[PDB]
Amino acid sequence: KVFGRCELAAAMKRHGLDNYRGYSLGNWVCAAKFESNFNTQATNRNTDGSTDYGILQINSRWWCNDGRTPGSRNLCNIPCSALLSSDITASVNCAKKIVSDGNGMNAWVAWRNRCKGTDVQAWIRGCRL
Ligand SMILES: [Cl-]
Ligand SMILES: [Cl-]
Ligand SMILES: [Cl-]
Ligand SMILES: [Cl-]
Ligand SMILES: [Cl-]
Ligand SMILES: [Cl-]
Ligand SMILES: [Cl-]
Ligand code: NA
Repeated sequence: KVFGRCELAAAMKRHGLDNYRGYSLGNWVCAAKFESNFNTQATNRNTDGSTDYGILQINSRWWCNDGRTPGSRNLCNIPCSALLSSDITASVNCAKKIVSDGNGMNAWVAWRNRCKGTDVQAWIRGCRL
């Protein structure tokens, strides 16, 4: 599923991401924009052989099981395929664990490089929330 901007903001809010670990909704929408362009089915292979999955490009090295990432963990206790669903529940629940891991949203390199410190509220501007 490719979400609209405000559609994703509302879904993220419904699932409790707004201000989770102190990160406003716009931070989450911005991260999703640059990780996946709001496409739940986005995947990307990393140089190390791990794969990133879904709207927030969650990596198989630590967070999900895809059966083809040697020496990896599955800390969200889910198949990586669950991160590609039109229902963002699995992605949100796993993102909550990731953002709680110690480095906040810096876990998402694209957030650090493209969202951090910017006017992230623009991502939810106009949205009925
Ligand atoms: Cl957009
Ligand atoms: Cl915001
Ligand atoms: Cl594996
Ligand atoms: Cl594990
Ligand atoms: Cl699995
Ligand atoms: Cl959803
Ligand atoms: Cl933080
Ligand atoms: Na894994």
